[PDB]
Amino acid sequence: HMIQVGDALPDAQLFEFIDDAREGCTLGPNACSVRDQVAGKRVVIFGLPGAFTPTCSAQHVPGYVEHAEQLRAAGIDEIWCVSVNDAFVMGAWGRDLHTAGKVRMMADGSAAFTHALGLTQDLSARGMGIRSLRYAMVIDGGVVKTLAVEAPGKFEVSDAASVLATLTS
Amino acid sequence: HHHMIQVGDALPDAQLFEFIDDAREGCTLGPNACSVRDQVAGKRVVIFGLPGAFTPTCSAQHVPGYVEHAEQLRAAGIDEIWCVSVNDAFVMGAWGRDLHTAGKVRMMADGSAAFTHALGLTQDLSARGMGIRSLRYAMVIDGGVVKTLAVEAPGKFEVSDAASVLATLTS
Repeated sequence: HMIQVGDALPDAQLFEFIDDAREGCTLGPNACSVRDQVAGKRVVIFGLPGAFTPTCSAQHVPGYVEHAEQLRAAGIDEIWCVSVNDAFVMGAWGRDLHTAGKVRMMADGSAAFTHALGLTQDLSARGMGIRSLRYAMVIDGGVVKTLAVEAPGKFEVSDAASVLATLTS
Repeated sequence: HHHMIQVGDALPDAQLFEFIDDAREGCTLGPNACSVRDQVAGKRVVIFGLPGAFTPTCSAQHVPGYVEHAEQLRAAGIDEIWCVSVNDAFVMGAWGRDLHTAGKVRMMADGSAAFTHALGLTQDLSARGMGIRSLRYAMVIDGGVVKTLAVEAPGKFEVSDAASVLATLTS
């Protein structure tokens, strides 16, 4: 059953690869709580099917890196890219796409979060197994405020431009 | 789900993908699907499986030992060396380029875990955010059959390294 507007965001454990010395952090993969991490923040989360894949890498992530300044000026606190990939892979992908300080690369490699959101899809035919649908959501007070989920294979609503255009008062 | 493969067993078929970046006949650019049994037919093949692309022991030790030993393994009559992992081909492609595997170790994506499941060689690495992945192992295949099998206890790396495999090739 799919997550909806008005719903509380389900908790799950995600991992983020940390490349630099930071406090309360170790080097490499650091576990975190989705609910703990969105408490008291306004957060855009965009999920996508996989690190290192063409549309994800060429278009979807770069649009958010390029829009980060405008999203933050408009009051977004953090921007997360969530994928069903582990943190080592998300970390390498983040270093390739120069995401540091703009988009948190959030690994859901066990698909726990994507499952709790009801947003998985079966990409076995492509050698990818179970992965996320492509989407963007805006979270405030730990509640889903907007939700844009793409039909399989499409990229019409979850890109950073559409999101910036649909932030609301 | 499946019982663990054993010495003497026929290798099960599965669909794997290898990322191919040069142009070559019969292939396209990027991920190419291929049949396990079709690709081992008439060859002598070392397959080592491991838990994940870009992870530390896999990256620093396990794959480089095979790149390093690839000339000796081929002199001993091995036709191909495959690295199998439960990762998709885009990730395996990028990893292989980072590790200079071209022409030495084929980076064989089992991103749906179909092959690893068919081998009975999966483990649950959820606690570290990796979900279902492969055990670490190495096997030598000849005539479509498992001739030797070395499966690691979880978190161990004492029998699937290239040195051990070279040492245990047989006449």
